Amino acid sequence: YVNQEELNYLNQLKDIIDHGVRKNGIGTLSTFGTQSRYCLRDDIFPLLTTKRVFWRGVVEELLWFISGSTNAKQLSEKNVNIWDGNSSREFLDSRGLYNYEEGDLGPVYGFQWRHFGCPYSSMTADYKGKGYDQLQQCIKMIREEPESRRIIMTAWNPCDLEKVALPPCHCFVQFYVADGELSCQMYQRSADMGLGVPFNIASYSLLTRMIAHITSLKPGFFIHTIGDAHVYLTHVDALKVQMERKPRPFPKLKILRNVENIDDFRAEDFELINYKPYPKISMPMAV
Amino acid sequence: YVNQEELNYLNQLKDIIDHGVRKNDRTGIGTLSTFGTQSRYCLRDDIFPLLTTKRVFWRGVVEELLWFISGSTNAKQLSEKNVNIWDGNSSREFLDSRGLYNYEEGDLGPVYGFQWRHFGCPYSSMTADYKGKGYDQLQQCIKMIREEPESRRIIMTAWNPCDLEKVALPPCHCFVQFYVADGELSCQMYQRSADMGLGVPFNIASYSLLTRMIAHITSLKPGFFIHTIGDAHVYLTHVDALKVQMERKPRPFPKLKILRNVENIDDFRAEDFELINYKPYPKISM
Ligand SMILES: *[C@H]1C/C(=N\O)NC(=O)N1[C@H]1C[C@H](O)[C@@H](COP(=O)(O)O)O1
Ligand SMILES: *[C@H]1C/C(=N\O)NC(=O)N1[C@H]1C[C@H](O)[C@@H](COP(=O)(O)O)O1
Repeated sequence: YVNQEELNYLNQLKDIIDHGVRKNGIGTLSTFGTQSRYCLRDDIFPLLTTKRVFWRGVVEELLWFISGSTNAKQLSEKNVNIWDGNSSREFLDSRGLYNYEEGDLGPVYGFQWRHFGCPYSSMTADYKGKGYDQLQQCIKMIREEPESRRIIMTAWNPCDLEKVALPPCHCFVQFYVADGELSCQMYQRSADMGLGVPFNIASYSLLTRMIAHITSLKPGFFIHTIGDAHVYLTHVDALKVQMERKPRPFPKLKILRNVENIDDFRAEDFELINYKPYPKISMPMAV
Repeated sequence: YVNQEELNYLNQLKDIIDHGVRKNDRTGIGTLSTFGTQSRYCLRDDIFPLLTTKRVFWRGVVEELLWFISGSTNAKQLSEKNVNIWDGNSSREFLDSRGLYNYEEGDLGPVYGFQWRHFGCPYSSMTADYKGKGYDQLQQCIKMIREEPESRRIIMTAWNPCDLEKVALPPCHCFVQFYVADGELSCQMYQRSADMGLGVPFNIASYSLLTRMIAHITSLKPGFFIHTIGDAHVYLTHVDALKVQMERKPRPFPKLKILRNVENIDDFRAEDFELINYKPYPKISM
């Protein structure tokens, strides 16, 4: 067996490492404009196998996004620390966000998805009923106008850029319905191919499965489009090791309950079948 | 001589026509469709991707883009330059069908130009004074290209869900990112909905021209235009005409020369652009 989708990812890593352009004083190798397709049919789920992906973090982060939260403490208290570095006192101060409490990411993903256009005050404020709920509107359009070419969720509001700890990387999403199947395309302005991309593929494939479930559709495809696709120079050796590994079949993902609505999912609803990755890679310095 | 980038476009037409999904659509005409495509067009050596297997309305590309840049949403300003491409979506009849009863004819609502130059400003009408209002994304992108060319955040969006009830037609070409490496400016545009027959050739030219303009004013060389599409479709009414086009071996693209030094994006004029050796096959109307 050969996992063509994962091999394609490894081939894109190889193209960046061997032929990418240096961009900086910390350095990357970079290319601009890539696209990959991941088949979600038969419940196959594109969780990469050549290096273990932090699946628990994928699930918890996505449920947190869906809830509309921008409070990284809520995620950290669930033992997922991936947003703690971008919401520390030191990082916030470095962005000039001196009045934000630690944990306040500003109006990032969850807020844009559920409350677009609402003025942001802080992560603890009530936003219920405020702003444009793009996530619910997309679900509505999938069900009411599946032919639509306008089923869009944006995370990009230039008016909010001064208020965010980090501008959203995964910033534009479109859904599509054909032949009883739901597909999703996500546009990512900036992608760390080594650490971010595998996690991000899983996040949006999971979102697609969740929405397909509550819209009574079968899963189609996840299409990942990238602007600046890059690898950090310090990671090149670890990625060279990873590229020598043989991808295994992807796992399957099952949803174990008839879930009521997009806000009703729980971590325990998701079963990953036969996920057998290689271990995470750590390369000691030698020079 | 053969043109590989145009051959790729023709191959995409063939795949949609032979294998696309039949969709009903907003217009009621019906389409063959695929979801998720990407193509790259090289802008090096002044080569300019104006398709050759049919004539593209170049004068309309230029005038429409200068109009976008100005921030205008008044289709009468284009129509008065004998560019009628937005007249159908801004007639009294169409505006009334969208519930836009108080718009004067010509008012497209807060579409491309308004979003590029005035994002977030409440829209009233096409004739209101928006000078200095909203977020000038176009000028901010140019500033970032000049001052922080390595940035991974050089973005212009045309999508504001809060404005969707005010527009005649929601923007099709709706997200743009710029990128600088090795002294070359590239641009990727995301198009949620692409009429492969009529729209796409025009849209490729529009964003390639914008990339050339911005490279020129920032003293960069042009790199690539990357076109990413959501719903790429062919209207059933277009299939026969597109079958004529797919039988043609594309010719090499023209070159585009910019004829004077221009320092600000708002300073370009139509006569600054010279299209060299554009040699299209006989026109195909749809
Ligand atoms: C941004 C965040 C993400 N998911 O939330 N995925 C990513 O891969 N990233 C990476 C891209 C880049 O290396 C860095 C963001 O820095 P810039 O804002 O300068 O692009 O994080
Ligand atoms: C929208 C406008 C454009 N340039 O201005 N390019 C395009 O190709 N279009 C096409 C896409 C589609 O056929 C139609 C818009 O209808 P929807 O809003 O229903 O997608 O125009």
